[PDB]
Amino acid sequence: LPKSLKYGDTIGIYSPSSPVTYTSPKRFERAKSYLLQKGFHILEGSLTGRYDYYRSGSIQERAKELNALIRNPNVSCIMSTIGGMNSNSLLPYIDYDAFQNNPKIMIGYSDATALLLGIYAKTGIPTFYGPALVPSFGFVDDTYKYFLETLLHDQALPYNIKQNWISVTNGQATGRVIGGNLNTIQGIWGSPYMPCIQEGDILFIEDSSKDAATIERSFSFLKINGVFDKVSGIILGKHEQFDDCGTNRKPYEILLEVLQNQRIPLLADFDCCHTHPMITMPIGVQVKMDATNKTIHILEKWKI
Amino acid sequence: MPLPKSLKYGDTIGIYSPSSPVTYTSPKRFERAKSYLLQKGFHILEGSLTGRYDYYRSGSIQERAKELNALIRNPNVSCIMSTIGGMNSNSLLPYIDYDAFQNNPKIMIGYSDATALLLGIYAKTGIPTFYGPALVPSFGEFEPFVDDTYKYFLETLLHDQALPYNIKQPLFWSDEFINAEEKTKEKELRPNNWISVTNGQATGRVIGGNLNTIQGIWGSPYMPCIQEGDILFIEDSSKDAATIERSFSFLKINGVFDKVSGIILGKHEQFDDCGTNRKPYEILLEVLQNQRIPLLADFDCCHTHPMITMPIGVQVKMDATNKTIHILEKWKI
Repeated sequence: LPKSLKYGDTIGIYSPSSPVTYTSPKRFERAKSYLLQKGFHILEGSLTGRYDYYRSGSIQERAKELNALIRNPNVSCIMSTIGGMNSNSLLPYIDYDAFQNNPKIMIGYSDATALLLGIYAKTGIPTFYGPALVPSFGFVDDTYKYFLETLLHDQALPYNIKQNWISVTNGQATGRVIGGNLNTIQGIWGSPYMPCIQEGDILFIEDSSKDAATIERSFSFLKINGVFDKVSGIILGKHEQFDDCGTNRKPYEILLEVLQNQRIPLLADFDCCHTHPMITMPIGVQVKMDATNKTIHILEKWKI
Repeated sequence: MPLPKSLKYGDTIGIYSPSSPVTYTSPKRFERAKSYLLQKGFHILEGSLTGRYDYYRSGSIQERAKELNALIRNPNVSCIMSTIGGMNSNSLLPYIDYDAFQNNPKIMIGYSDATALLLGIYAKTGIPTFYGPALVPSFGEFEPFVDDTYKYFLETLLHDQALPYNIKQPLFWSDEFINAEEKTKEKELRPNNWISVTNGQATGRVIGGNLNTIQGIWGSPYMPCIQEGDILFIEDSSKDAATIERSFSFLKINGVFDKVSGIILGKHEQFDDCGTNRKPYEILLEVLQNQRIPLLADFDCCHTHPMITMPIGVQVKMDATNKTIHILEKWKI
């Protein structure tokens, strides 16, 4: 397990995909200032302020940027500046051994899913769905409160993960939670960087800014892969800026069609991850979900 | 490897809409495309969802599976062709009558999202399927080089061919683009070239199709396992550099480039380079990190016109250096 975040710690930032520190410099300054005011140090990665159009730099440059943070014993938390699309490119080049030797808090969302799941797959260390620097800290106080509740404060177990969630299909499930951004999962599936989904797992999926056609494809991807024959429950995040194509059907309704009446507890409009504010939550740990009463509890420790 | 019977003049082509409802949204282009093939003497059997509308799709998952299965099970149908793709063909996969197909092999053809079904049917039955025309985009009125697409279609599906069979490079090709003021598309016609990105030769089973669509079936029983020596055929269209980098890295991290003997990359219609002035094959080269796999790019089996009809699941020799692709074994009887 990673060490708990402490006041005054150093948060390392890196840009594994979009060059947001170049394209949104004022929001970037605002976000740094917010965390600095709280007492944290910010170690800016080597691609901060650089621009290569749709990305911050080459595949090798981005892997170097992240590896420098992983190898630095003074960095306690590694946070993406933002996602994008291209984090999966780094996966073959990350120093998993250095991470496993000195586990730290790896946090982000959306495209960062590729790294969160990849590090967990390679090392067994829980990683965290939670804020990215520029979108989340660039309302902010609520996001920060949750960040601290999960990463810094001691928590008695079970740890209730709180947030208008929807009881789509009633029931309860207990198992290891696995998932993240579903579109991003389709860029790592089948590889050594995707943890194997196992019987009894609780599936966490979210997407944002997509359309009904795209999400049907993604849900059917899971179905034809047998995922719904294995998982004990499903937690579906809110889908901000969803384009329903005129159908009037919500994402969960499309999922229900794909499931063809298979009775799996399903809690939807969960507050992760493209929402403001957002929950900070570990992946790869035991959870109990209650879809009927709209609760989620973490059942084992996720930090030291 | 069991094989479909060759297409014959006067055969019945069944059409189905596994995703976008083009027969409802563009009825005129649909009728012109249908007319093109009727005038060639083919019969066109319209699937049950012809003329139906369900927003981004033609009908429910179950309705679409029923539509396709009726064609598969009909002994009068020799060839099954998608009206168009979209995004949602993979939904049908659990529900297709693979047993009926296996025992009455027929020609299954299309492209883009239809990749899900072409690869699924090959995976489950071992019968070659065909990356080639879809009714409305390929034979619709104002599509360019239609007679060349049709000639390629007959060459692969109807005519007997001596082996090895050379897949001839078209002399000319076209893309299409539409501005904000005009209501119909502009088409840019140009001399063709295939690109020897990385010299060499490779012989193996050709497997692939639309890369974006492959990410909707990967890991499932409907994706054929890529084996040592395979030739990877990949195309995408209308994407941006970020999207294709993700797709190429997806293959890389899956070890695909540690397995395949060669790569055939289709043209990328209306690629958005994000201001980089980089071509898709250059992004692929970065991902490959100097692993020097023979690589032939700008192959005409994609969204540009004309379109070659290519069997999937058969042995091919690709010569990237001399820009040739030969099919080495029979794909129809």
